[PDB]
Amino acid sequence: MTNIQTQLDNLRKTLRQYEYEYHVLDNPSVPDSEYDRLFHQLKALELEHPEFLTSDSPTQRVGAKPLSGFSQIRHEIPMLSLDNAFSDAEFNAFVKRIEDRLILLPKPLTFCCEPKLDGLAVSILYVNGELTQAATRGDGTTGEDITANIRTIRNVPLQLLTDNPPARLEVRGEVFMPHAGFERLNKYALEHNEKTFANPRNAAAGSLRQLDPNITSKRPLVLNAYGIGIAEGVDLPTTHYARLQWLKSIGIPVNPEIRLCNGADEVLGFYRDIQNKRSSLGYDIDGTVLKINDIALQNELGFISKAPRWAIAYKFPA
Amino acid sequence: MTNIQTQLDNLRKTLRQYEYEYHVLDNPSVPDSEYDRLFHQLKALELEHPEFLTSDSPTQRVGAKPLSGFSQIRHEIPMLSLDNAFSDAEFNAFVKRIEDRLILLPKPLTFCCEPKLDGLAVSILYVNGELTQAATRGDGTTGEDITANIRTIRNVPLQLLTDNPPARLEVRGEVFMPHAGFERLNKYALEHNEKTFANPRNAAAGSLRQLDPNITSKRPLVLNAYGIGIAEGVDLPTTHYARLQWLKSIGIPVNPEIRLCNGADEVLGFYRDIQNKRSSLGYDIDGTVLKINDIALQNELGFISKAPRWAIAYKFPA
Ligand SMILES: Cc1ccc(Cn2cc(C(N)=O)ccc2=O)c(C)c1
Ligand SMILES: Cc1ccc(Cn2cc(C(N)=O)ccc2=O)c(C)c1
Ligand SMILES: Cc1c[n+]2nc(N)[nH]c2nc1OC(C)C
Ligand SMILES: Cc1c[n+]2nc(N)[nH]c2nc1OC(C)C
Repeated sequence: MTNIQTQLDNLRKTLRQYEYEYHVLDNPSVPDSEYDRLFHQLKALELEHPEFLTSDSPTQRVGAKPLSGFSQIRHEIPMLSLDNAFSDAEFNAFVKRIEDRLILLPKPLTFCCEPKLDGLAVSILYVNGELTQAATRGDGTTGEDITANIRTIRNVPLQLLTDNPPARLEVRGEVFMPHAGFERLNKYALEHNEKTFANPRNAAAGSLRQLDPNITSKRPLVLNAYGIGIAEGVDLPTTHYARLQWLKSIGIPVNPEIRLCNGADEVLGFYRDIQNKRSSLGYDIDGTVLKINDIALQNELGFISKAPRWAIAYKFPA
Repeated sequence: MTNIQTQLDNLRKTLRQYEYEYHVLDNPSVPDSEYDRLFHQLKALELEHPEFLTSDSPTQRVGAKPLSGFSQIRHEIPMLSLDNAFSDAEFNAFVKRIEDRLILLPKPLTFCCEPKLDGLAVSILYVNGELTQAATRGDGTTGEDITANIRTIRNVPLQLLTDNPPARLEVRGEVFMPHAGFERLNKYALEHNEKTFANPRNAAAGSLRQLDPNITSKRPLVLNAYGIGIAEGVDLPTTHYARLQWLKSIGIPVNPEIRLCNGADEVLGFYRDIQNKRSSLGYDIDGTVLKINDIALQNELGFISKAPRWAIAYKFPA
């Protein structure tokens, strides 16, 4: 044991906890200045004693070197797409269909309802709690390695906040740029004669395809996690909402507008509530994602491969 | 001009026309013996005058050499999958959803209704009327080159029956083995101590993965065409049924049980009619494929990429 190893370990733990309070809980226990005081003390100490510098320390989010290009990543589990609806009657038809298709329809049928963010879909792998790899969705099968860019995102933890992290955990979600950051970036680009962005979605996509993480780091990007891919060495909750609460409890940012709704009429109330809230959120949303909350019912329902909306195979019973 | 070139040209035309009457129309104008008399006269003449032998002649369906292996074919247009239903209420929900999702719902909403064959999905390319390539569906993106095996199928024309074939035409359909052939094959395999097949679907799949076309040729395989892929140098009909009638009119086999039905209740009548007919068809069917007949309505509805049945994105209107 040495005093400087202990000071480093204490500063790192303290800083990860404050980043959690600030970014995930939206309830910081100390002022921004106090966080910075400790951050730059950690940074100086690590540079004065480099033998003790760690790759997942809060000070190591930004690579000092711009990349030459992006490698490809074939996802182990494919990143699927989402069906869509444009009316209450259409949503009601989707529910009526699940009601008939299920062996046993429960009373109530609970949905996990979320706002649909307007950003870039990503997959982030944590190995024994440490962020090791991140990829874009791409076509759902293969994407680009954006690990160095994802590491710059302030609300993305480099280490999971648990003493018993899973062996492997892949977090799925959306990277977006809130309104305030987007307006600041466009003002800056105008004041320093550069390319302005038409909308927050374009600003987030453009920021994530930067080969220099030093540029990505200056872009006000945020992650909201909405799912899990690989999950080894853990018993994941049996409802979708509980899995999201579990990600939030181990350091991963999740949207605070997510609710449970029993039946189609409550879900439509959520849709309407979120639709009126649109003007006050501070980031863009295209709609709402409504998911069957029970994982066993999701597994029973399964998925539909790339197919027409204009055809169906009415199969005969045995 | 020579008398033998003219005799060859006349025999070939006559034989293709009789194969059409026999296989597509199910209305042969001559006995089987008359067809064979002309077939073996053509075959002897071609062997006596090999300079005039053509690769698409009715006598050249079977390659004399077994293949070493199967090459891969990436489809130019992906081969999609089909959504499914297991009840009237579920089918009715699928229709209710199309009714709401369409800009303008026509009165009536016409469906092209077909039996769902229980075979192997294939893609067959004709270049200026000549069969040049055939592939299995595989995963919908890449499949295997089974040209030599597809050429052995008696009801598959090596040449389209039209003087103005399209520049390129890809026919999509199912290869299956009728009951009579399946029962004969299993009796033969038992009488010559060999592998028997559990069902016609397995017998068709196993027959198409034979590297020796001489073995495939002895398997009683049939094609029923249900769609079009590539279509260059032609104005395809604007309804699905008319496209199928057009394939039938240029030499391609299509199922005779296909009908047009106006609205969900007529479609369910078709489903019931086909369900009672099951015991009398002479080949296996899993259900019925019900498709929106108007191509512009299909195009408007589009497709759903690989997605869950347990989630939906209810999008906000502009
Ligand atoms: C100078 C400075 C330092 C920190 C922050 C924001 N912030 C605050 C905390 C905190 N309060 O625990 C933790 C992480 C973080 O990123 C800003 C905007 C500016
Ligand atoms: C010996 C023999 C010859 C032909 C056939 C069947 N058949 C008949 C015709 C025909 N009638 O125009 C055309 C093609 C064809 O395949 C069988 C079963 C047996
Ligand atoms: C593509 C996608 C996008 N989103 N967005 C949310 N909120 N959830 C969600 N889930 C998705 O996909 C899973 C349902 C497969
Ligand atoms: C896979 C498939 C299978 N089947 N079978 C029939 N009869 N039609 C049909 N259409 C298909 O696909 C298109 C609708 C894309």
